[PDB]
Amino acid sequence: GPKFPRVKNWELGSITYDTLCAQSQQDGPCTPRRCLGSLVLPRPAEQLLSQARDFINQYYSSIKRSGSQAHEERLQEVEAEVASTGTYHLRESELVFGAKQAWRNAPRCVGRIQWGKLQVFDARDCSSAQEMFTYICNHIKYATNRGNLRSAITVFPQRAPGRGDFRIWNSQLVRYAGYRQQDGSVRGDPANVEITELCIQHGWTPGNGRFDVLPLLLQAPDEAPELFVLPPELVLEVPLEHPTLEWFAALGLRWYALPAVSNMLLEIGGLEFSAAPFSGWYMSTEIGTRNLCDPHRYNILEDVAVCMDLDTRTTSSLWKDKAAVEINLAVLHSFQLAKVTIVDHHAATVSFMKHLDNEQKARGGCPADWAWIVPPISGSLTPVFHQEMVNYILSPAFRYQPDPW
Amino acid sequence: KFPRVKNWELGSITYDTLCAQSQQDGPCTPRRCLGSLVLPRPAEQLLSQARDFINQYYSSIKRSGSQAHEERLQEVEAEVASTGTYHLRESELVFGAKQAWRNAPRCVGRIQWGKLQVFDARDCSSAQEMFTYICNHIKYATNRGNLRSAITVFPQRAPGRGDFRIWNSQLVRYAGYRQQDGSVRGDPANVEITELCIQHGWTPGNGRFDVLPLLLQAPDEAPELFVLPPELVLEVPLEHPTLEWFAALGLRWYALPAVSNMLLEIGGLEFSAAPFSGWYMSTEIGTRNLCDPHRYNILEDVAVCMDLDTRTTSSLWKDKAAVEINLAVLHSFQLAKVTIVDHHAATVSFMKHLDNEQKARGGCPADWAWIVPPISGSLTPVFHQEMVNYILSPAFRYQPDPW
Ligand code: HEM
Ligand code: HEM
Ligand SMILES: N=C(Nc1cccc(CNCCc2cccc(F)c2)c1)c1cccs1
Ligand SMILES: N=C(Nc1cccc(CNCCc2cccc(F)c2)c1)c1cccs1
Ligand SMILES: C[C@H](O)[C@H](O)[C@H]1CNc2nc(N)[nH]c(=O)c2N1
Ligand SMILES: C[C@H](O)[C@H](O)[C@H]1CNc2nc(N)[nH]c(=O)c2N1
Ligand SMILES: [Zn+2]
Repeated sequence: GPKFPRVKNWELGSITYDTLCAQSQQDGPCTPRRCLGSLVLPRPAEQLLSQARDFINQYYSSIKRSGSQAHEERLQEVEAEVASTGTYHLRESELVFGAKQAWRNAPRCVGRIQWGKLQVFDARDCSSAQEMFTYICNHIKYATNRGNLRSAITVFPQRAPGRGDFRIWNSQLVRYAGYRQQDGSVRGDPANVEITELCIQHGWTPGNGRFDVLPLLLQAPDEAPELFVLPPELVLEVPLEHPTLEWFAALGLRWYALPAVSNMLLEIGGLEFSAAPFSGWYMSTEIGTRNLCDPHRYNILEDVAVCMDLDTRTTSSLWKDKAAVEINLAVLHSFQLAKVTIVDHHAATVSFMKHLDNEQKARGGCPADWAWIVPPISGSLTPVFHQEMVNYILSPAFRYQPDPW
Repeated sequence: KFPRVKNWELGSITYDTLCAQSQQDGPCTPRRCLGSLVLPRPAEQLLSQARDFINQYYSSIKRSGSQAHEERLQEVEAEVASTGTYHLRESELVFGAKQAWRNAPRCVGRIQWGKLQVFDARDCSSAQEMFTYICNHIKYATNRGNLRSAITVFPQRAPGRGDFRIWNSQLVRYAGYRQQDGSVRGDPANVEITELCIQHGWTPGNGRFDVLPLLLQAPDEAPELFVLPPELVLEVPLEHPTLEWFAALGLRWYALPAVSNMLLEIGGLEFSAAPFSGWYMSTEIGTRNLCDPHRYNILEDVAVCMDLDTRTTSSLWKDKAAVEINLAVLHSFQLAKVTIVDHHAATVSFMKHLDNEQKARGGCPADWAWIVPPISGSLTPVFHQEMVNYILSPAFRYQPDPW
């Protein structure tokens, strides 16, 4: 019957059709001959105006003034502005709508039930690296809120004709250093080897711990990036303990409270915000499974398994699975004890299922990347594993962008 | 543009050039990826699939271009032009069956692909004969617990008639009895096949693990019912290495996974009944079959027995119970001397397979969502490996349910 993707939930037996995917203006990486859904990185003039017009149409739809005189006047304002300057500028409320929509549109985010609750800090007046730092500190303070975390984004000035970009060089506001050793191994977080060395190249005096907070390397237009040390009192961390394994605290593990992504581009109506850091709170598997157990990250599975006295000499003891579960439990327990917002992967995926239903009714579908939405432990124990998903690109969007260096 | 494929744990990069050999479309387009969906939405064409397959075969025996090769192409061509169809030689069928397995993107067990016993049952003319062949397949593949991969190929589809079909989705399936109040006793995945069995005259039991009879269908005949001799169905009682109450749950699973509802396509020819068997990867039983909410759904029972706090997700009671259940399956299969592979060993051998296939064919079609196991995903190397999904032929395909 319906000429749209049919989407099945295999746990419940229920069927929906995604009609929203029709509004996709941008190609993904798949073709009829081959699916590239699992790749992490899939490989203006009148063009701007059409993205602009579409965005303005979306704005006026969301305030229910679509076709109105205020709607037609905004369209004319935008084309006039582009006509004379090659670019245009968003009203404050358009920025707020666009940032929330970009989050709503992100297929890889399992946290989207929260999308309507986003504090948008408008930092489009920023004109130096020093001021970026003040804005970032204010963001961190607001978002951290002594452990009661609050979703926020800070938006620095858009890319502009000729002029250099605003960029935060760091991939997150909080990152632990990774120091390449003589033997070729890494102390700290191997994910951060390159940013760490950039920080040293730019004058930072390196420490030598497993959990040294990195400075921020902030770049204002047409200038070299500048180095800023976060005041330690602004970076809330949680030492890790386990509810019943008393030795786990002795491992001296910790993670920071605030996940704040700083290297993504926010695109709204064809305008490009190259510095627009955003933060929410962690889902517990990000820390306990990926950051702590990935082989190319802290890689602590075997140390924990040994402390647990498990048989690490054979795969069939399920030592990796047992250790990972206890590490995840330690993350959840430690964040709870410390009163820092965190969400477990069961609670998060249940809420994402609710989000899917809300969006089916509001927009006729919801772009979702199954490989990313399904948690990295206990996949089929969560309701999302059993849910088919349609992945597609809608704008406004958060997008990857090349590293500034 | 051929895809660049990266492993994120190791930093290594390959290029899939095999995908250019795909003739069949999947469900994705540039506008939207449908990769997570479980199911899909003339003489010249048969002749070109047939030639392509004959070519694959002679290349496989190093005999491309030979007189044997060109004469086989003429035989196939003469047969199609005259009759609209053709027939495979046994050796071609053997090669085709192994290649369809090799090409199966959802299969994590393909390191084994070269090791497949092929039973030719194309001279089968009745449901009765199908049963004899199936019994011999089970006996062979089971081998007192030392499992051996096998396929039995029944007669191909033919334009003028109904298909040979096995109605059951596996040769071994537990009954699912729907209650007056909607709920299910046994395996809810098998409610429909169970009702079909009763309706065709099977006297049902009333347990959680009642082995179903087979419904076997010869062309344009109602299916017939055949009870499997109990000695042919090897089962494993489930116990746990350290948790004594676990055996009290009364759980078991069967040794032999033997899928019997898929269509085998070779060179344009279609085998609507070609059941195949290997051995289980432990998560299929421990995680999916026993812990899926729409299956036996035992997570709560086990958590309670383990005295876990089920009042909150953040105790990870589900995760803890699931791990113990998978451990029980592995332990119990090991104790019974029945072949099984855990999800770490299986995914490690699949990585070796990806590397063998890169060297041999310049790629390997793989469906990431199916290859990564349903617990402990990122703890296995396959999670960090990009994969390219596409359809090569010979292939195993889904087909409609015959009722
Ligand atoms: C409210 C709490 C939130 C939770 C628990 C959450 C959860 C997550 C998780 C677990 C991921 C996967 C990250 C990874 O595996 O590397 C993710 C991806 C993402 N989320 Fe969120 N999210 C939250 C809020 C936000 C906010 C506030 C934004 C932006 C306004 C956001 C936008 C994104 C984007 C853009 C991605 C994709 C990153 C990529 O493609 O690489 N989310 N989310
Ligand atoms: C040797 C031991 C083998 C192991 C451990 C194994 C493992 C698996 C697993 C775990 C799956 C996913 C099944 C599911 O979740 O429903 C699978 C899929 C599959 N395997 Fe195997 N495999 C083996 C041998 C074979 C053999 C002998 C064949 C056929 C000749 C085969 C063909 C397939 C096919 C066609 C699928 C996909 C089914 C679908 O798309 O629904 N495998 N394999
Ligand atoms: N809980 C969070 N997690 C999160 C959200 C978005 C992005 C990320 C970081 N993802 C990095 C993935 C990655 C890593 C290395 C290379 C690569 F291409 C991609 C993490 C939040 C961060 C900000 C708001 S919520
Ligand atoms: N270990 C095995 N497992 C396995 C292999 C292939 C297929 C299957 C069963 N998969 C059925 C998946 C499924 C379930 C419900 C509905 C649906 F559409 C599809 C299981 C083997 C079976 C035969 C050889 S190895
Ligand atoms: C190759 C594969 O796409 C890659 O490992 C993905 C899989 N799923 C993921 N899912 C999330 N949420 N985060 C990730 O980094 C990844 N990594
Ligand atoms: C919707 C989703 O594709 C579906 O639940 C798939 C996911 N991955 C799977 N992987 C395997 N091996 N077997 C399955 O049945 C499934 N089910
Ligand atoms: Zn796809």
